[PDB]
Amino acid sequence: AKWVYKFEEGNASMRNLLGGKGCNLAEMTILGMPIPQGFTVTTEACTEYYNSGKQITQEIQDQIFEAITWLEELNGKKFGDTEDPLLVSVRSGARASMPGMMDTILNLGLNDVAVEGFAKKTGNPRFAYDSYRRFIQMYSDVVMEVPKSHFEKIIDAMKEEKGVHFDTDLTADDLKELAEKFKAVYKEAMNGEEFPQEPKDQLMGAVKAVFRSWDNPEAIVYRRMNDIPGDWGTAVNVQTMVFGNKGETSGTGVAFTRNPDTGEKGIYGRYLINAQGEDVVAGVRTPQPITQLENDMPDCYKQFMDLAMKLEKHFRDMQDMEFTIEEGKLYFLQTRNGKRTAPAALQIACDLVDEGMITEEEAVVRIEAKSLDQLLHPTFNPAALKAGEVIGSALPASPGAAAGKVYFTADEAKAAHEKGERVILVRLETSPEDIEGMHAAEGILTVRGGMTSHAAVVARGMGTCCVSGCGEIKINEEAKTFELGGHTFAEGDYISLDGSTGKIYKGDIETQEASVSGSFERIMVWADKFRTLKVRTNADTPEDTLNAVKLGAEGIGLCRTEHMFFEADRIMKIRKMILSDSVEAREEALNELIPFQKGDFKAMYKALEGRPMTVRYLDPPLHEFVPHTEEEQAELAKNMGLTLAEVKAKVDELHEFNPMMGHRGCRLAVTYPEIAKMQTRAVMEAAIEVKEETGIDIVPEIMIPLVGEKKELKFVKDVVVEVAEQVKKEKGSDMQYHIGTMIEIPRAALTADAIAEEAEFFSFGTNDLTQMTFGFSRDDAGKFLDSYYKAKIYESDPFARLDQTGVGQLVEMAVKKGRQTRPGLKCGICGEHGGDPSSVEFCHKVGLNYVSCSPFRVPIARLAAAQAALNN
Amino acid sequence: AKWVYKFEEGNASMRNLLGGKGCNLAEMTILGMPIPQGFTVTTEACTEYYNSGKQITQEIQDQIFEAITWLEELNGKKFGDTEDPLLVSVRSGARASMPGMMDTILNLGLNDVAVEGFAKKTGNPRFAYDSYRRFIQMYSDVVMEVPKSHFEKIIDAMKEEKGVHFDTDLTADDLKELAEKFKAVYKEAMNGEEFPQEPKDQLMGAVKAVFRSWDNPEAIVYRRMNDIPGDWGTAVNVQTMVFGNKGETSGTGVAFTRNPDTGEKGIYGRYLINAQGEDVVAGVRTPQPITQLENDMPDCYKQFMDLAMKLEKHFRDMQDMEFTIEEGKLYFLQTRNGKRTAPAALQIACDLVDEGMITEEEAVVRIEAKSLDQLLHPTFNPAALKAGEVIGSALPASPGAAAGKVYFTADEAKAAHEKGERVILVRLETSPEDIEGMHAAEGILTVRGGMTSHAAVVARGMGTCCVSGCGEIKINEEAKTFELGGHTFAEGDYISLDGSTGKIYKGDIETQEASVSGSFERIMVWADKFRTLKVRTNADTPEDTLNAVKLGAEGIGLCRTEHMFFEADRIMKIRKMILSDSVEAREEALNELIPFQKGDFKAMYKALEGRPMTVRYLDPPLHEFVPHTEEEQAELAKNMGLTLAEVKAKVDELHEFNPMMGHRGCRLAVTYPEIAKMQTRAVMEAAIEVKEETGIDIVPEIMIPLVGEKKELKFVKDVVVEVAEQVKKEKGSDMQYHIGTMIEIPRAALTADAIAEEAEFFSFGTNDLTQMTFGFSRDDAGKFLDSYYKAKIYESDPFARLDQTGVGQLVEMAVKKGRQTRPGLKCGICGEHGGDPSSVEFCHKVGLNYVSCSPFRVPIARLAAAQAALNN
Repeated sequence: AKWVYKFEEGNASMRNLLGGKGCNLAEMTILGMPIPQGFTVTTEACTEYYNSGKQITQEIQDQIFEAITWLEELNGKKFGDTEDPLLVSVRSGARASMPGMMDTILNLGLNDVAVEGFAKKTGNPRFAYDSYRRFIQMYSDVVMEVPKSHFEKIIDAMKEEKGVHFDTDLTADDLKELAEKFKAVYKEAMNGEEFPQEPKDQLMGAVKAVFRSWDNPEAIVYRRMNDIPGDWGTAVNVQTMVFGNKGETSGTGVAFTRNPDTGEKGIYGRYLINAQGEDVVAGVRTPQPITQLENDMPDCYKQFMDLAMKLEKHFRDMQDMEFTIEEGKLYFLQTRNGKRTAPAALQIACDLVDEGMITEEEAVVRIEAKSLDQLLHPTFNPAALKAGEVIGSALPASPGAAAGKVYFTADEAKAAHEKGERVILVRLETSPEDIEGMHAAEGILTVRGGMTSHAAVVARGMGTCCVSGCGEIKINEEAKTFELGGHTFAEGDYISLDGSTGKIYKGDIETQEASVSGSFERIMVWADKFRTLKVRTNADTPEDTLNAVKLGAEGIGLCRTEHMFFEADRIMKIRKMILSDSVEAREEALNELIPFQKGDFKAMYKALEGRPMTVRYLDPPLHEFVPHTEEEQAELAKNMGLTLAEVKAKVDELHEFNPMMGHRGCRLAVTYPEIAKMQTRAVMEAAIEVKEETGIDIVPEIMIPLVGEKKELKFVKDVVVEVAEQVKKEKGSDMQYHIGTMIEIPRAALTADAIAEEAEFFSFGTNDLTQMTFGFSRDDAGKFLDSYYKAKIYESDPFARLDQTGVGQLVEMAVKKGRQTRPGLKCGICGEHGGDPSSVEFCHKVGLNYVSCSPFRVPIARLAAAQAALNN
Repeated sequence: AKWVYKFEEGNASMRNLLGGKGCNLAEMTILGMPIPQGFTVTTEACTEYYNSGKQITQEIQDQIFEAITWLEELNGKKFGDTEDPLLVSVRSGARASMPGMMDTILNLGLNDVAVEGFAKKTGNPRFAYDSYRRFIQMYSDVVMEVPKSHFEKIIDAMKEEKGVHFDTDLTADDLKELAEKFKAVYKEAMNGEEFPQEPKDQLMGAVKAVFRSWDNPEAIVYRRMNDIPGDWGTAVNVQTMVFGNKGETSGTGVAFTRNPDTGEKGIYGRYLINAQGEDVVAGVRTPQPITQLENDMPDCYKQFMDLAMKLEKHFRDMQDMEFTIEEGKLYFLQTRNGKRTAPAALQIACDLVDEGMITEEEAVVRIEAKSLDQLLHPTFNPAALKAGEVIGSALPASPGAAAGKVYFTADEAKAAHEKGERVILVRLETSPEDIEGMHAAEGILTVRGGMTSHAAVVARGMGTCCVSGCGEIKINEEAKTFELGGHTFAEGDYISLDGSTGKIYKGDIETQEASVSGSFERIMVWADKFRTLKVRTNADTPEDTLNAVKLGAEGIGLCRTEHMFFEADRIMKIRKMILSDSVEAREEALNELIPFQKGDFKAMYKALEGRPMTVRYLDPPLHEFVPHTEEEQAELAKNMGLTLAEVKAKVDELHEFNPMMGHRGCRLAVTYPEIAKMQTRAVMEAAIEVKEETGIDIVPEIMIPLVGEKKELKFVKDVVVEVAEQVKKEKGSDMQYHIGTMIEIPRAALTADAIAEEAEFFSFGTNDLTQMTFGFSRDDAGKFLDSYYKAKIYESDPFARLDQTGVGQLVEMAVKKGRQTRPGLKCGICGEHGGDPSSVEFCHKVGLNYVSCSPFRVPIARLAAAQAALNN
């Protein structure tokens, strides 16, 4: 039949026959790109070899030799002649790019006479014999099976013998010698057969090898069995070699169709005369800007320019191209969508849309959503970062570049910042009492605490850098000094944090500011046009809200209420409630917080101006609101007229073997309804009042945490409804409200249909859901997850990336089941995964109404959502 | 149409029309039982009333009056005549027995003249006017709506006025008075209408009321909407009244067809002449044995005897009957399957099979499986238990009656038991070091620890009583004394425990011994014939095994391995391993346990004699194997040449926020494979050797705890297989083995299909599964579960009874999915639920291969299984 196709005789649709490489080479040849000319041995020729019992059909060989003759005629010179020798590259390629890799052999055709003609033409004998000796080795390794060892020993001998120190320091005369030693090895392995001197023996050997290598053990067997059986094989691509060091009319270069750092249209790049690509990357000789090529060789410049524009137009996006000029003849070695940055991605996309080269849809889909984080947090010279001294590392709690003078107390950091200094707050951990200092800091570094720690969460809300859980640190509070890595640091000593990698740097050089871009804003709008998912945010204060809404947030998916009991002015009321011994004494202590909490609630609604807000009732156990220090325990006993013991008895009574699965959330409302009632009163009055005050309508959303059973929710629901309806009566209002639940307990997802019968909405708390589905606590998972990631047990952080295969099932289910009893059931996600692109896309596909993420990730979600809608 | 049926004109198949009561009355009338004669107003008559706008059709009324005339003719006396007045009972009954109850009115037909004839006939005027005044009240309450209050005030007045103290102390002359006061109240509520003096007005009133009461709010609306709509209603049953206090030829009695305490065939019971049932129960007059009735009234005795046997034969089981003789005329008021005990249940069932009255299948199904626990643990006079002084209560860890002298140390209890004393071990908690004392104790009482505590588990294995988690106790170790409830108790002071209720009793009177019964053994065999589920047991030592197998266990579903590291002679090796800082130093420390553990394993296989055993690898975190006391921490530092600090740094390093979801189980093998290898070595050599030693074949089963992901298991599986196959080589054996996993992590159940690809069997660890599905820790659940049970949130302990609706789903799923990849996949259950009848039945239905429970529950499972097979 026909087992050999020239690149001009194929296209992308003959992928099956020519392999993925072969067809792509053909494609680019049709595009008028002067690729080094060649042909392809078909994947059917790989099938015929195996059906001939490891003996290539004379037919095939002949058609290979025929195509070889064709190449020679084009190139004007034979295969290994003495004047201008033809050399080729053999590359293997299947229908698919796949796990378990393919082979590449360069300089095929070299021999004892071709090596000389090559040295004459290049004017560099050292370069000629260097290539020969490499070819000899690579051929012997791939074609036959002579180990590198035999060759590596001899190179180590000669280098060591001549007192030289590296793979390079060899003279032309030494490579000549080494090449003969190498040939001797092949002969000393092939029962006295000389190194494939025959250019044709070389070719075939390489063609045989390629087909042969498809039948080897592991990678191979897996790919055939699982993927798709039938008649798969592998193609062999044979291509002419190029050179840009043959003289003053010869060169090599690399250029971009557009500027990869800024995104400005127009050729950008470099090149060198009489050199190979290596020499360009090496910069020993100052590479000359691409545009100067018009001065040296206008003819080639012109051709170059045209084809570049043709490439850009065909691929429809900024191309990164490698080129080589051989004795006034232009060749193109490689082309690919060039690399760039977030600001650049946007800018180019926009341009591309305005130039009419791409659609808006396409612009949106092609931008890497995770990159957008770059636009929001400052960055100092990437050279200065690599030039920076790493003294440790930890968890990247909140992204950003932070740099400033270190201080060890919230007040000293604030006071220092107020004097005009860049401040870095270093503590064991933070608390709500240190909030004022946190805000004034450029960053925050903690000794203990994970992603969910007090420092990590508050810092994401404030859009402030945060590196947490750095155990290597050793703070000396009294001295105001801390040890890490190479030395101790005192108050005022500058440091640098990388909130994106978790890296901590010794020194003082501030980053820049957070840049904006219309292109950003333009993309957002396009994103909006396409997305279906509304995006809400997780916010606990007005500031955070405002920033979130500034970045497109449509409301609050999760409003935590813990702080409203934690703060200095509140904690006394909760504490008192905790240590009381009467339902009446509890209710009284709790009423004393209403004003303070209602006042918090007002402010939120003020800031949301009609946007919805999901409020999560009290989620953690009472254990956390009681003092853990004999000092505070004493202070409190003093304040309520109790003994230090009696308080201590209460504290230990509250002690729980596994606080993650104790008396908390819904289970706490069940025992002490008084808590819920109070939170309901505060919320409901807060809304009603702001409604009257502005006429802005409000629909409060009340969310019950840690629900696992229908009747459970119903107990609590009843309480809240009775109270809400009371507050309505008292202020004569008709305000609508909704009660829903968190789905963070596997059971709740399994019986979602029953749960829905009461719950008006479902919020997936995928944090606590993941914990329980996998059966581990985030805070204790560090001490093996690392070992798991190494061992490839897990390829992704399940707390950072939603686990679709396992956790996903429950979510999907929960939704499907919820809508069976309540068709118009709204479902969102409020975990950290809500700002994870792949997670969002899942959420889209399974049918959620919205996602919720930290304020400064809203943009990534917004985009992510739009992509998911377009991908499905 | 026809709206009134006499009892002789119905049967069980006309349930729809006559209601459940009406049809059952008819049935028993066909059985030749001289029931007080009557009729039934149909449920269609309830429909016609509602379709007539609350006005009874003359048709219906007439057919009621017609049936009334019929009753009168039978009874020979009119409705409220002056000589021998006819009185009736009105009872309402629907097609179904249901939630939300029906009404009963007695003595219908009483009035100002009938009350006199009644007092004359009975010879007891106080009894006559007492009934009148009650009727007057009950009628006014039910028929009209006069509250009890109006009547209760007047009774309280007269009682208080006459200086009497109770509802009884009234004279005939005072009841006469009170009846007139009562009539005045009705007249003073019914706009001057006299108390329904007319016997017919009374009847109708009661008939109207019944139909009326079907339309009331809650219970009613729920039952109609959900259950089954169409044309439901309620029937009215009207029945003649009886009396056994009319004279010396009149009486009342209660008898059993067989002895309810021992199960011996033959009439058993009591009776009284000239009395009502009350008087029998009262025992003021010494009731005369039933068999003496033949002396008083032979004619009635004879009739009685026949009908009793007829009843027994019809219902096909020991009947408990109430009877009344009125002036030489025998009537039967009630019959039901009499009550009995476990030993009695068996004995009667067996008898019933031998007498040919029931099939074997039927015998099996009718025995209450949970009762069987009575046969295994001794019990002292139930009077003495109620006569016993309760000083506290706690959790019923291990059932039994324990009574003995208290001791506070394992050694003192043993030493005391060795001298011949009944011992009761009271500690804060137990440990493996106290095992010798535990065995020697009649019971065990602990201050802390739940059902899964060290005392609860070891005591179930040993079949020893155990009441755990009694926080009220205050042990004084040095003094050897402890406070609870009313007083402090010293060493030697006797106490009593109830391992079935958790009750603790002050005193010294031992129970009896554990009785056996062929009937037991006979039932087991019948059970075997029917069950499909094999039953295995959870056992950690040979003794336990032996007892389990003695009670029918077919092998070990779960063999815990924790103790093999915990014990005094082992703990040093684990400790050393823990504090090591080298893979090599870990491996060496672990090898030192092989002999001790292999030696444990040998003994098990010795005891199992070919029966299979599932071995669970190390499940708890390393934190538990390290010393928690500065003393021991110091001792260990001394033993390994470390500082007290350095040990303390290691201990705190291992500290975990939530130990239930930390670095343990599979996750521990992942990091420290060395542990698994060692456990595999020990197991594999242990099996091989015993195999050679006896020729008894063995198939070791190796079970990995806390698996959540396919590749996770595979990592560990590889390790174990490499090692097992080594040990095989080393001893030149061809012994088969299987590796499976525990399914206690929700995820594992969700991806069971993937997990199965490696796991050769699945064991449901429904303990840890429930914890995680519900999202709570058993140990912390006490402080609200109580509140949940009260509030009817949960009607069952999910740790004691499998939660089919929620947890069940995962199990079911796990099985279905596992068998998709591995059809011949064996699945068992090893949690506490394995000995819970309803759980077993689930396990049966979803397809498990076997169940596993604590040795002394094997019998309940065996039975339970047989029932499930017959029920499905």
